[PDB]
Amino acid sequence: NKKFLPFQQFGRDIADTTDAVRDPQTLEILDITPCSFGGVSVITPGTNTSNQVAVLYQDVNCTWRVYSTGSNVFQTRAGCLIGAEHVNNSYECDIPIGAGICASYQTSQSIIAYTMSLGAENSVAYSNNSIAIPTNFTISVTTEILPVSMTKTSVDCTMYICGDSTECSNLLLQYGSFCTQLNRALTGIAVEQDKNTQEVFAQVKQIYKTPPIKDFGGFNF
Amino acid sequence: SVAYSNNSIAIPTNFTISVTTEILPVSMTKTSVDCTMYICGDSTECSNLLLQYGSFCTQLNRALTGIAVEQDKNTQEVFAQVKQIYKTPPIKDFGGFNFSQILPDPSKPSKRSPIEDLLFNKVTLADAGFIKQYGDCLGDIAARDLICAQKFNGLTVLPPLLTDEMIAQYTSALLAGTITSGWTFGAGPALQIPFPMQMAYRFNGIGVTQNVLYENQKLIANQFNSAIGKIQDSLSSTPSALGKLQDVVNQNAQALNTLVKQLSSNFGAISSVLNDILSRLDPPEAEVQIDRLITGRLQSLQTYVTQQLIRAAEIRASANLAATKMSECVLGQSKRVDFCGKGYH
Amino acid sequence: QMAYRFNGIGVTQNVLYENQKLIANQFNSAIGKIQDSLSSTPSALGKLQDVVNQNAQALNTLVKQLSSNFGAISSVLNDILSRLDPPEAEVQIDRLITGRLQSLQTYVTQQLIRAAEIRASANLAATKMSECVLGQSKRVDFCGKGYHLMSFPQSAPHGVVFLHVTYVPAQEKNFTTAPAICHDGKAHFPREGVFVSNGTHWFVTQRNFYEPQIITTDNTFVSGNCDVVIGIVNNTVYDPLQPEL
Ligand SMILES: *[C@@H]1O[C@H](CO)[C@@H](O[C@@H]2O[C@H](CO)[C@@H](O)[C@H](O)[C@H]2NC(C)=O)[C@H](O)[C@H]1NC(C)=O
Ligand SMILES: *[C@@H]1O[C@H](CO)[C@@H](O[C@@H]2O[C@H](CO)[C@@H](O)[C@H](O)[C@H]2NC(C)=O)[C@H](O)[C@H]1NC(C)=O
Ligand SMILES: *[C@@H]1O[C@H](CO)[C@@H](O[C@@H]2O[C@H](CO)[C@@H](O)[C@H](O)[C@H]2NC(C)=O)[C@H](O)[C@H]1NC(C)=O
Ligand SMILES: *[C@@H]1O[C@H](CO)[C@@H](O[C@@H]2O[C@H](CO)[C@@H](O)[C@H](O)[C@H]2NC(C)=O)[C@H](O)[C@H]1NC(C)=O
Ligand SMILES: *[C@@H]1O[C@H](CO)[C@@H](O[C@@H]2O[C@H](CO)[C@@H](O)[C@H](O)[C@H]2NC(C)=O)[C@H](O)[C@H]1NC(C)=O
Ligand SMILES: *[C@@H]1O[C@H](CO)[C@@H](O)[C@H](O)[C@H]1NC(C)=O
Ligand SMILES: *[C@@H]1O[C@H](CO)[C@@H](O)[C@H](O)[C@H]1NC(C)=O
Ligand SMILES: *[C@@H]1O[C@H](CO)[C@@H](O)[C@H](O)[C@H]1NC(C)=O
Repeated sequence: NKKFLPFQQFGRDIADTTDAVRDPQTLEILDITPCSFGGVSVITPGTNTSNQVAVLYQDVNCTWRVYSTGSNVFQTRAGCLIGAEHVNNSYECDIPIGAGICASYQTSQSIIAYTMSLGAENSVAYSNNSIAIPTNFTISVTTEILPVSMTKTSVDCTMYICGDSTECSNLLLQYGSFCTQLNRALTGIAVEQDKNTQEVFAQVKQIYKTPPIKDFGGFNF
Repeated sequence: SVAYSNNSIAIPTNFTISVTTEILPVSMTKTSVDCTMYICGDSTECSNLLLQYGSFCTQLNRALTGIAVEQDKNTQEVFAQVKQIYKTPPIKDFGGFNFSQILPDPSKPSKRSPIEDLLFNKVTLADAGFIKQYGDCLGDIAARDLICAQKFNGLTVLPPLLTDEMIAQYTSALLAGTITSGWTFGAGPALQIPFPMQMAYRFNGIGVTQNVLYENQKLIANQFNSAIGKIQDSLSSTPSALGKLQDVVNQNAQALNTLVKQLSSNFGAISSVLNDILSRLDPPEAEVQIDRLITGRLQSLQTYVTQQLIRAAEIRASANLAATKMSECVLGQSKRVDFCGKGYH
Repeated sequence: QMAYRFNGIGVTQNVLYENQKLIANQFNSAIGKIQDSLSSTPSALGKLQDVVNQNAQALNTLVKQLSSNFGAISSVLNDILSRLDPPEAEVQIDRLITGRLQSLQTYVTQQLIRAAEIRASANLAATKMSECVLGQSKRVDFCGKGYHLMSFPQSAPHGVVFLHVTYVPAQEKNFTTAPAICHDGKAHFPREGVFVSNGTHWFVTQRNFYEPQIITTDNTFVSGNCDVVIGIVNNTVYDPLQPEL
C-alpha cells in the first residue's frame, strides 16, 4: 500500500533493511518480508530413556509452519505442541512448557502433556465460635543448603592470548591496562570469597570444646 | 519539637487502623535470541562465516536460559509458599470485618479480586499474548509492529510457567488461610479461630490488651473497611502507583527495541546491509565487510545479555525481599519496624 | 535450655519437662532421618554442585574459545607466523588479540556477576548463622518450617548446611470458644490463654497445646461489664481465696 515518490526505488525500515521495492517493469510497489519466523522448542526425556521427542512451535496456532505433523497435536497458549498426548489429569510439573502446561514421560510409554497442579484442595472449617487446638506436637528437623564461596581464579593474559610467542607479546604490550584491570577484578573476587567464608563461619572467636560426658538428658548429637 | 520533660509522658487515648500498599517486582520477561537470525538473517554466506565464532551464542543463550529459569523460580518462591489450596467459607461473617475487595469475585472469568482487577488493568503489558503468527505479521506490514520486527530479527519472548489465573489462585489460597486460621497454617496444620479472636491475638502481639479490641470491635471493623475502600480509591486515582512494574516492562521492551535499532550500525563497514554488501563485492572483500558486521552485532548481543544479567540480579533481590515479606507479614505477625508497613504491624 | 526455647515459642516449660523422653526420641529420630534423606536423594547438594560446575564450565569455555579465528586467516599463532612476514602477520595477530581479550573480558564480567550472587547468598548464610544458630528467631520461615527452636550448622564444600529444629503442632481438636466470660456482672478475659469448652464445661488453655485448666481469678483479668463484648458466655469464675476462708 506504500506510494513511492517518483525519484524513489527502494524503501527501508528502522533497521535499514530493504523492505519495499518498486518493480522496474510494472511500476508497482512490493513489500519484502523474510521467510523465516517463529520460535521452536524441543521437549525430550533423557536419550538414555528414549529417543521420542515433542516439538513446541511457539508462534503457530494449530486450531502449517511445522517440520512434521503427528497423531498428537495439542494447542497451548505457549504454542502448538506436536508429539505429546494431552491428558485431563493434573500432576506436578516435570518438564515445564509454559502457560500452565507441563510435560512428562509416563506409561507402552509416551510423552504426555497436562495442566500443572498447584496443590491439594483444602477447606478450613471456619465458624464464629469454633477453635482448633493441638493436643500433640512433632519435633521436625529440616535442611537448608546455602552456597558461601566460589572458586578463586587468576589469569595470565600473555599466556592465554600470546602463549610463548614473543611477537604476539610485543604486540600485546600496546594494551596492558586492560589485563591489569581484569586481574584487579579477579583479585577482588578472590579476596571476597575468603571474606565470605570468614563472615559465615568465624563468628565466635572462642574455640569451644564439647564435654567428654555426652549426657544431655536423652538428646544425642 | 517534642515537649520533653523528666517527669512527663504522653499516652495515646485512641488509635487508627491504617492500611498501606507496598509494590514489589518479582519477575521480568523471559527472552531468547537466535544469533543466526539476528546477525546473518537468511544469508548463507554470513551463516558460514558466523560458524567460525559459533560458541559465543551458546554462551549467550546459556545466560538467557538461566535468567528465564530464574524468573519462574522467583514467582514460585514468592507465591507458592503453601502447597494447600485453602478455600474461603461461603458464609462471610467475620465479626464485621469485610474482605470483599481482596477476596476473589465469582462474577468474573479470571476469578480475581476487585483490587487485583484494578492492578491488572493499570499495568499495560507489551503484548496481548505469546502467539503472534507469521500470517498476521505478513498481513500487517503497514502497521510496522515492534513485536513483528523483534521476531523477524530473532528476538522472542517466552511465556511464564504460571499463568495469572494460577497466581490469583495462590493469592486466594493465602488469603483464605490467613482469614480462617491466623498464622497457624504457615507453621503447620491450619487451625481455625474466629476472626475477632485472631485480631485480639494480634492486638496482644503489639502489646495492647485484648479487651481493647473486644470493646471497640465495631469501630475497628469500620476503620478496617474504610481503609480497604480508600486503598481502591487511591490506587484507581493515582496514575504512577504501579511505576515499578511498568518500569520493568518498559525496560525490557526498550532493550529489545534498542537491539532491533542497532542493526543499522555500519560498524566501520561500507554498509549495514548484508544484501547490499553481497550484491556488489566478491567473497573476499565481502568477507572483510561481513566480518566487521558480525563483530559489531555480536558485541550488541553481548551488551544486551550483560545488562539483562544485571537486571535479573536486581529482580532476584526484589523477589527474595517479596518472598521474605510474604512469609513474615502474611504468614505471621512481624516485630520488625517498618518491614510490614508504617505503624505496629 | 530446650525448655527456655519452648517458652520462646509460647509453650509452657512443664510440657517439655513432662514429655522430655518423647521429645528427645523425636529429635534423635529426626536427626537420624536427615542422614538417610541426604544419602537417598542425589540432588540434595545441587546448589553447591552447580557452583562448582559453573566455574569449571566457564574455564573450559575459555579454553575452547581459543580455536576461534575472529576473522583472521587462522586461529593458530604459529601457523600465522610461519607463513607471513611481520607486517602482514600483525593484522591477523591484532585480530586474534582483540578476540581473545574480548573472551577474557566476557569471562571476568560473568565472574563478577556470579560473585555478586554468591556474596548475597553468603550474607544470607551469615545472617542465618547469627539468627538461627546463635539465637532463637521469631521470623516466620527464616529458620525452617514451623516454630523455630534451634539450628545446627554443618560444614559443606563451598557452602554451609543448617539443620533447623522446629516445633510443629499436631493432632488438633475442635472446641467451642468464647471471647470473654461473664460471672458477676463483669467481663473476664484470659491472661495468657484462650477459653474453650468441651461441650459442657468451660476451661482456659494455652494457645499452642491443649492443657485445660479451671477458670479462676488468677487465670483471668476483669475489664468492664458484660454488655459490650459480642459473644460473651455465662460461666463461673472460681475465686480460690474464699474456700480458704
Ligand atoms: C488459536 O485460534 C483459535 C481459532 O481462531 C482461537 O480461538 C478463538 O479465540 C477467540 C478469542 O478468545 C474467541 O472469540 C473465538 O470464539 C475462538 N474460536 C474458536 C474456534 O475457539 C484461539 O484463541 C487462538 N489461540 C491463541 C493463543 O490466540
Ligand atoms: C503424641 O505423639 C507421639 C508420637 O507422634 C505418640 O507417641 C507414640 O505413641 C504410640 C502409641 O502409644 C506408640 O506406639 C509410639 O511408639 C509412640 N511414639 C513415640 C516416638 O514415642 C504419643 O502417644 C502422642 N500422645 C498423645 C497424647 O496423643
Ligand atoms: C476514637 O476515634 C474514632 C475514629 O476517629 C472516633 O469515632 C468517631 O467519633 C465521632 C464522634 O462521635 C463520629 O462522628 C465518627 O463517625 C466516629 N468515627 C468512626 C469511624 O466511628 C471515636 O469517637 C474516638 N474515641 C475517643 C474516645 O476519642
Ligand atoms: C468435659 O470436661 C468435664 C471436666 O473434665 C467432664 O466432667 C467429668 O466427667 C468425668 C467422666 O464422665 C467424671 O468422672 C467427672 O466427675 C466429671 N467432672 C465434673 C466436674 O462434672 C465432662 O464429662 C466433659 N464432657 C465431655 C463431653 O467430654
Ligand atoms: C447471663 O446471665 C445473666 C444473669 O443471670 C442473664 O441476665 C438475665 O437475663 C434475663 C432475661 O433477659 C433477665 O430476666 C434477668 O433479669 C437478667 N439478670 C441480670 C442480673 O441481668 C443473661 O441473660 C445471661 N445470658 C445468657 C446468654 O444466658
Ligand atoms: C515492460 O515490458 C512488458 C512486456 O514484456 C510490459 O507489459 C510493461 O508494461 C513494460 N514496462 C514498462 C514499459 O515500464
Ligand atoms: C472440626 O469440625 C469440622 C466440621 O464442622 C470437621 O470438618 C473437622 O474435621 C473437625 N476437626 C477436627 C475433628 O479436628
Ligand atoms: C455466631 O453465629 C450465630 C449464627 O448466626 C449467631 O447466632 C451468633 O450470635 C454468632 N456469634 C457471634 C459472637 O458473632
